[PDB]
Amino acid sequence: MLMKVLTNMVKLNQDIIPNEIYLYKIFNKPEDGMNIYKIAYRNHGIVIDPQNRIIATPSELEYSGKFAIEDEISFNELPENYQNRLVLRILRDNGISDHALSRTLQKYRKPKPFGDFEVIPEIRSSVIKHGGDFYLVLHLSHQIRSKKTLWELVGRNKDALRDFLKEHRGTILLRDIASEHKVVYKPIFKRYNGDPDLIEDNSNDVEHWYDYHLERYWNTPELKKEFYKKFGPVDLNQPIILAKPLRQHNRGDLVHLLPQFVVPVYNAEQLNDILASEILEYLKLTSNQRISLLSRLINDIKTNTNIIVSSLTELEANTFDVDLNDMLQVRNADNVKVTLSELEISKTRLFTWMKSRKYPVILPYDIPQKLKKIEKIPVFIIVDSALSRDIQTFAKDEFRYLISSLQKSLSNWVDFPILDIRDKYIFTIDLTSDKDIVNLSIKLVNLMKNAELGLALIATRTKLPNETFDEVKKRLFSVNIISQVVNEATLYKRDKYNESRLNLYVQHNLLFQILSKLGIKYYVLRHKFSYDYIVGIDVTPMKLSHGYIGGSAVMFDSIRKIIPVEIGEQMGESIDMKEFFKDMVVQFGKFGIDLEGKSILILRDGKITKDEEEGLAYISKVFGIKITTFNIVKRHLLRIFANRKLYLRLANSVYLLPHRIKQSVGTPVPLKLSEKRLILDGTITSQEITYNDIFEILLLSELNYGSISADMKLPAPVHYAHKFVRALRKGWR
Amino acid sequence: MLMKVLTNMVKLNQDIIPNEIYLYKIFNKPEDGMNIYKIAYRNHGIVIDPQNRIIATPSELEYSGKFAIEDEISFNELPENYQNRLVLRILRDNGISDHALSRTLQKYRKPKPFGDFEVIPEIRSSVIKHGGDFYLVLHLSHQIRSKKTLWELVGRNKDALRDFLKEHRGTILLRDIASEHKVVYKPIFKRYNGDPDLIEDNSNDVEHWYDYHLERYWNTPELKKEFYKKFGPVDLNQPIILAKPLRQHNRGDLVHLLPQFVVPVYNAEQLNDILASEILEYLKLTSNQRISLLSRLINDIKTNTNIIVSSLTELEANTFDVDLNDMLQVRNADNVKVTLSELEISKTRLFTWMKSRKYPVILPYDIPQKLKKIEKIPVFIIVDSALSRDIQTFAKDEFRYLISSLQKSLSNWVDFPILDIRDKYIFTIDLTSDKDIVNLSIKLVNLMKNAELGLALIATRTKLPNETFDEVKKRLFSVNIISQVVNEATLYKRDKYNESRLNLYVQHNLLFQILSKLGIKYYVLRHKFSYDYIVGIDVTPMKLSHGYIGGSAVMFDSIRKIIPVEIGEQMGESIDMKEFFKDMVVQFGKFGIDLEGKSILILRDGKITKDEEEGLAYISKVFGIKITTFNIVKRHLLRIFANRKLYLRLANSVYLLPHRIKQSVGTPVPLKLSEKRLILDGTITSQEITYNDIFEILLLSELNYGSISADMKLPAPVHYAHKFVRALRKGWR
DNA sequence: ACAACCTACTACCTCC
DNA sequence: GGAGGTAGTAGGTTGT
DNA sequence: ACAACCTACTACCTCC
DNA sequence: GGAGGTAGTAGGTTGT
Ligand SMILES: [Mg+2]
Ligand SMILES: [Mg+2]
Ligand SMILES: [Mg+2]
Ligand SMILES: [Mg+2]
Ligand SMILES: [Mg+2]
Ligand SMILES: [Mg+2]
Ligand SMILES: [Zn+2]
Repeated sequence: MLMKVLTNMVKLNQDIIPNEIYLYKIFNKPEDGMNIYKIAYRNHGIVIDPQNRIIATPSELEYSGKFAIEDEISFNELPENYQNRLVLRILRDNGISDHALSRTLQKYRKPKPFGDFEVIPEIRSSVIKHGGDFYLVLHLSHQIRSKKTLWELVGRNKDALRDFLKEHRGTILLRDIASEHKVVYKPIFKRYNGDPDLIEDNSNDVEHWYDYHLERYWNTPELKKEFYKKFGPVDLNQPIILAKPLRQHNRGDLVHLLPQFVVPVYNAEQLNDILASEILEYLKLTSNQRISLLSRLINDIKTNTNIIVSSLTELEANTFDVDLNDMLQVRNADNVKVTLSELEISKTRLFTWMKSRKYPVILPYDIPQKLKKIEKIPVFIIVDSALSRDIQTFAKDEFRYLISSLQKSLSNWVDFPILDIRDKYIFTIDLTSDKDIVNLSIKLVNLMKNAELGLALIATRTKLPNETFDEVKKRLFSVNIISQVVNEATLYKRDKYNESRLNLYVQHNLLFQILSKLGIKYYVLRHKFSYDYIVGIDVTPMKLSHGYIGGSAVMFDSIRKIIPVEIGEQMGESIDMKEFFKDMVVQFGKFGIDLEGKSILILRDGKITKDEEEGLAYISKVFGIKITTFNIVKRHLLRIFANRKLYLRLANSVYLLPHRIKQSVGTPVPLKLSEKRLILDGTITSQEITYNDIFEILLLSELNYGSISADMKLPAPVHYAHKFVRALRKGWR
Repeated sequence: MLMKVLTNMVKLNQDIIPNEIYLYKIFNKPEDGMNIYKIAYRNHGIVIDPQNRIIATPSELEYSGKFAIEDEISFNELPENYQNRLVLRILRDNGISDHALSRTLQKYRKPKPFGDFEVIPEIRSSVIKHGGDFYLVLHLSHQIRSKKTLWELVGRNKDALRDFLKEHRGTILLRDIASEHKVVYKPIFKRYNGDPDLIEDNSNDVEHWYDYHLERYWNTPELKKEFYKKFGPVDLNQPIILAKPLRQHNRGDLVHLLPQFVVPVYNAEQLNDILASEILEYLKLTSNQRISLLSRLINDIKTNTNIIVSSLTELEANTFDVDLNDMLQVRNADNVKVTLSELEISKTRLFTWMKSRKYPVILPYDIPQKLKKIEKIPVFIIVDSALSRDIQTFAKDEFRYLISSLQKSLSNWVDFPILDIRDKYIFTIDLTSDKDIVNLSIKLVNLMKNAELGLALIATRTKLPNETFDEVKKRLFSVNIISQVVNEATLYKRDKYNESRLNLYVQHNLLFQILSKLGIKYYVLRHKFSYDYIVGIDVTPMKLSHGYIGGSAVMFDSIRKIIPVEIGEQMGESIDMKEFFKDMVVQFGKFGIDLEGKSILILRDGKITKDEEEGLAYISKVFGIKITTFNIVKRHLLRIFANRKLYLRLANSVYLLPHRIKQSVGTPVPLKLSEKRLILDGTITSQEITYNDIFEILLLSELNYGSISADMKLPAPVHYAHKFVRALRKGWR
């Protein structure tokens, strides 16, 4: 349980660190311009307090406005984050910047052309303090940009431009490269015709726009010839696209763009299958390739300067190698609580007994008492009419096979209701058409009068307008219908024993999803954690609004129960823990549980804000509950070059690897755990992450209810809070 | 049915009208600055098409950028609105502007000081085309501004400033008058302490801010002495208020303000009772005072120039004088459908029989079959603990008297359930405290286990933090509780026969509200309108978000039914009629009504947008329904100097007066009806407002369900859509 | 060159 | 939209 | 001086 | 917060 691992950190020279810094206060108003952060960057400093406009600089200020000397403190008196940012700024001042590192890296990884796009390497940097030393963290990435403008790409043809804009509807963005500041625009399509909104023959406006761009932004001899080389001569036979800015405040302003001054943003959708596979294999590097590239780059840096005094840093990691099957509980042979380990099986082989008698029978553990009194559950099959008359029959017979096999296997051993499928429940409609959806909704309302729950298996085409999908799901949810969607590409996936059945992998996943959505828990956990309630919290935007619904809290009370609650409605990303916790108390008050004197573990997907801190402190002071908070981060610049479950104690954080990558390309991304806090009687104190906390987090990372081959990274409460806020954002119930 | 009335319009000279205009196209991008409308105003023109940047100017352009000549059309070829705006701009160019008219008006109405505020007259202008002539519409108003800064107002005392900021919490705004552009700021209070957030002793920052404002905005000798005269010498013993801008985008930026460079915005709340009454009597002018002021102003204008060629214009108005009691239906003497006219009564005397036997007994008309099978309806009384031990007893005994009288009067004649009041249902809690609300909610959840509906009568204090009110209402609504709130000021209102009972007016209103909220319709209408469905639509903001919930549609199907629907969630003010009408069809599909081949009358509170037009056209084309749309406007600059129900056909609009003012101060504001449209098979045509349409609108303006003495202006569907969008915005159910 | 993060969309590769 | 991983592209929020 | 409108808060005056 | 009127104060959206 101890292994040597390599990271992407290099130790820096200790003579870069400054001796003492100066604190300065800027007297200025934020409605005149020149943001404070830009000022602090100009004078080689950082921002300590943005409210009071206090900045820290290793030298005397050179500002023009009003400032005042505040303090002359030592470097070691600063917190760790400010020290890291100051060291990063100093490194940037000494030539160790992302741009220079990327330029050096281009000597070992030349730019590569994929179709009409070009891929160029890039390096991101960070600074980390560990063991009293400062390390530079280097992250490898790529940048893909288009090389041909839209007119050159379509081949100078108006029909080609129209077809290109029509095919990539919803995933197309244009960037105007003929102006000073580049803005990303989204084209405008007719709301009912589904056609791009162009201006066919207005050559006068084409010439006027061309001359306006020429004599306003490129008004200098070398700039003039650069413009004429980059864009060429004006083509008067081109249309004019009518678009709107991607900002979410200038959408009420429509702009006319020539399809010659703009380039397309990259979306994997604008590449064929071969090029998509090649580019995805090219971008997703492995551990050894990253190690080799970083070693060559570091050698080139060290042979050029004296700042870096080491190489890829080796650290100590503790390897988790417990047996999780001992903690997973299931029932077999008519209600006998057992474990997966004792049955020489795994979580992935819990449906194999439905056709082969060699393997043992594994029954579900807890069937809810509500899904036992129902006599019949209507089953509906909805097949899209845009299929090829063979995918339709395949979809129907596969759905019938799945339902029949599930019923026959489940009814033999355990009690289970009748999932009745009838010829009056199969519908073939056009999904895009609006009248058919209304007729289907009315028919489903009429057919489910004497019923409580219903299940619908839907078969759709390869791509949908992405709003018809949500509308269909919402219309089904409004009448108590659990919908399972299978598209055409999945239906085209073939087995290898008989081509008349779906892939066994997809079949098992489909049974698992049906059972989970119905409410049946196939397996549970065994372990006791020290808390009575675990609350996972997440935030998401609001789908066409500058607000944030951003409210979801999964209380995993019981490890079993999964009940969610909605927080409310916010303006930014800051949960209101006061109202949230008042509703928190009220709900188990109505259930009959006193939420006083208990312990609550809060897992937030992101970072806890100051307002949430104050709300939690007030709630603990008033209602008398002990609160424990954790910060979980999924995206950072640190990579651990290993493929195994482990955890690394670095600085004041714990980098966990709760999963193993199954693919042969890609470096696993660790999960950062930081800022453990304890709130008691209105007092907030910091704590240290114990091994028990890491064990509890790793155990919560198991227990997925969506797939049998899942290896998810986040804990269960956070993942399910994310899914619940997904559901609330898109309006599903 | 024909009366001469006076308006606030004066005929202009016909030689002001221009001969021909020029259309110009501006080639510019809207991310560089200098808005198009400002340009068009500079060159004495108007904006025709803002998307294509087309402007109309009575002279040749003098622009500096790129423009192009588009057309040279005649004046008479323009639509009416563009002609009105062009005439308004020309009048402004010829000296007839709001500023000059207000300055002239100040000679007859001198500024008046009310406490620390000053009231100054003001005149607003508009242009209207009628009968081929152009009229100037003049509206009289007032403007109230503070004369003393905050420091001078509080008397240069920190305790006084703290108390002033604490007392006017939530309704206080400061405007910074020491800068170039004036911004309105809102102070910041502690979230739990309820105290203003100041900075007590930081005289260094006070001096620095003073010098920063002095040497940046007032940097010129006469400007320097003006600054020193307006603000005086710097007081180093003053605190610093920490506030945020009222913009709804810069709230994430905190600004420090000296309480010497800011003035308070006017809110009637910063005046005592005597001054409030005096200022409200002073602002609310009557018809004769307005006529005299306008006549003197018009005489002064005519004696100075030759543009105005007339005086206050007399027009023709048709006076409605029908008997509405013939159309109101009610039941009396054990289910006998009668009318109010035949019983020599009015809508206001339908509760007098509960204590005096001289007047006839008037029973309700339709009691829902759902409010008949209930055995008992629990009644709760909630009394605030911040009262004076006498208002509490008055509240309890008044509520008991109301419930007892209602039950005793209703049970004698018609069937009605038991509104059981018990000593276990009276609670005295502190409303502001948070623990008490949770305890009360838990107790109410426990007490209403074996129940369906409940009614709660709440007695509160004079003022509440305005969020505790909404929280209490939401918590009661979540558990099926209809709440009726009576504050302390209403409870202090005395009768004139016995001081131990509430005012008869308020009592009758309270029983009416209880009966309406329970769901009982005391009276209905008799008349048949030509439509099968009337849909009222409204929009409101979203309560701390830059989104617009803005979704409410009352389908008044039946005149009786009142069922609402929620439209959805928008970004601006533009209803999505496609999704709205799909849900529209689905709902009566589930009820069993085919919404095809019918006629629908849409009343929108505001103006129908282009997107709603296209959506309605598409829906009519697809589902085959005839749509009739109306535009209703409540705020304009036109006044009819009369007090009687009538309608005036002016230009292409109808100005209705569906109500009569009961007070002795104020001029009634007419309702503008315009832009009647008929959508059939995807074709949108304009129509002319018939007398039948005006009669139908006037009839819909009756039948209020909130008060017995109501004289509301808007039609019932629009008013109830407004109330429903109120309910959705604040989260009540 | 404001740094650390979080969204919303993509696309391929793997599992009993 | 079999669901989990990992790649990219644009947008927003929070520091105190 | 972009014009017409719509919000959200206020405050008094009237009714059988 | 008896509800409808009429007064003011700041903010936003739509023109096509
Ligand atoms: Mg799913
Ligand atoms: Mg999050
Ligand atoms: Mg999330
Ligand atoms: Mg409105
Ligand atoms: Mg409204
Ligand atoms: Mg009310
Ligand atoms: Zn916004």
